Amino acid sequence: MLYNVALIKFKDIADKYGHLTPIEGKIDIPFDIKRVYYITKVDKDITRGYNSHKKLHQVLICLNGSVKIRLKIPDEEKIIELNDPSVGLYIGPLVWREMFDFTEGCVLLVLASEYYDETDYIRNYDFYIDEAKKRFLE
Amino acid sequence: MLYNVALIKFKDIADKYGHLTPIEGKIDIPFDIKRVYYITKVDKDITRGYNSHKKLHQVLICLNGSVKIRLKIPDEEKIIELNDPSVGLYIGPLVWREMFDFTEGCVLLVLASEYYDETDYIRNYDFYIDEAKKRFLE
Ligand SMILES: Cc1cn([C@H]2C[C@H](O)[C@@H](COP(=O)(O)OP(=O)(O)O[C@H]3O[C@H](C)C(=O)[C@H](O)[C@H]3O)O2)c(=O)[nH]c1=O
Ligand SMILES: Cc1cn([C@H]2C[C@H](O)[C@@H](COP(=O)(O)OP(=O)(O)O[C@H]3O[C@H](C)C(=O)[C@H](O)[C@H]3O)O2)c(=O)[nH]c1=O
Ligand SMILES: C[C@H](O)COCC(COC[C@H](C)O)(COC[C@H](C)O)COC[C@@H](C)O
Repeated sequence: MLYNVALIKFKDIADKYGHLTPIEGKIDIPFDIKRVYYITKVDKDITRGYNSHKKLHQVLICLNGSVKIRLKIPDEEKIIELNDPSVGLYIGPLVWREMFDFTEGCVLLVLASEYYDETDYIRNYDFYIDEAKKRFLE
Repeated sequence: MLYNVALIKFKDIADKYGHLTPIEGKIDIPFDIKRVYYITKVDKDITRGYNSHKKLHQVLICLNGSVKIRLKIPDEEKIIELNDPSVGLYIGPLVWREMFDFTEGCVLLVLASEYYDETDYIRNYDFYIDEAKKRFLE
């Protein structure tokens, strides 16, 4: 079963004026926000990701529409659909992830614990498996 | 001229897989991201904002759809439409703002330089005008 992943619940401050959700570094999520990014205008048949990370922590949030996140570690896979702006998906080190079924108008926001650093990525699936079997298997 | 406001241009990494914009604290924007929040599901006839701040810096970004920002300082008003995820509207201290014409499903993301602090807000437009006059007029 799926280590290094959680669903985080944010305040959804909602009235006749609309919805607002705040996320304060170290309060609403466990790390300081050094970097954000967001993904938009993804075509319906596209899959993104295909990677893990050595040390990075992130929280993914779908702020409009819906998107599916495939989460993999050795011998376990989960799909999580993100479709509620008040819910974040925390993904820590050594989880492999893929994102797909981006709806029209979909907005995927990620909060990240470190500046962009390509050396922290694991893009090679066989190296990922070797590393992750060390961590997760006994 | 509209003091204390800028449009910042962010990287837009676009190809057949879609668009991604990264924003790194202190690099792509001048301050550290202590807090984000986002506004969604606002009805077409609503106006939000009606405030300013004493010391907060923020960057506003429309990640889907469109929204208009009314910016006011004494003796000046401008309206800016945000409809590009790759462009941030930096608003500094002692600028009054209102947001209206949220399209559906508009997403408005805000990056903020400080944790949420109600004592920093100026929500009374008379008090605003009073402090602002002292700043902006001769
Ligand atoms: C995140 C990021 C990416 N990039 C560049 C690197 C590539 O040239 C391009 C696309 O990167 P990538 O193929 O890694 O994008 P996704 O496949 O959507 O993966 C992203 O979203 C999933 C959820 C992840 O966990 C990754 O860490 C994150 O990169 O953007 C940057 O220049 N700065 C950045 O901060
Ligand atoms: C921003 C924020 C708000 N809230 C609470 C406080 C209020 O009870 C409620 C809505 O606040 P407000 O009426 O100020 O929301 P907007 O009129 O959309 O204004 C917001 O967006 C414009 C652009 C601004 O510049 C404000 O700083 C920002 O608050 O959410 C929190 O609890 N934490 C937060 O970080
Ligand atoms: C429902 C109405 O259409 C909105 O009225 C907005 C307001 C502020 O405009 C002042 C500035 C010149 O723009 C008009 O009030 C007159 C003043 C305050 O005495 C006050 O609203 C404050 C709420 C949003 O907290």
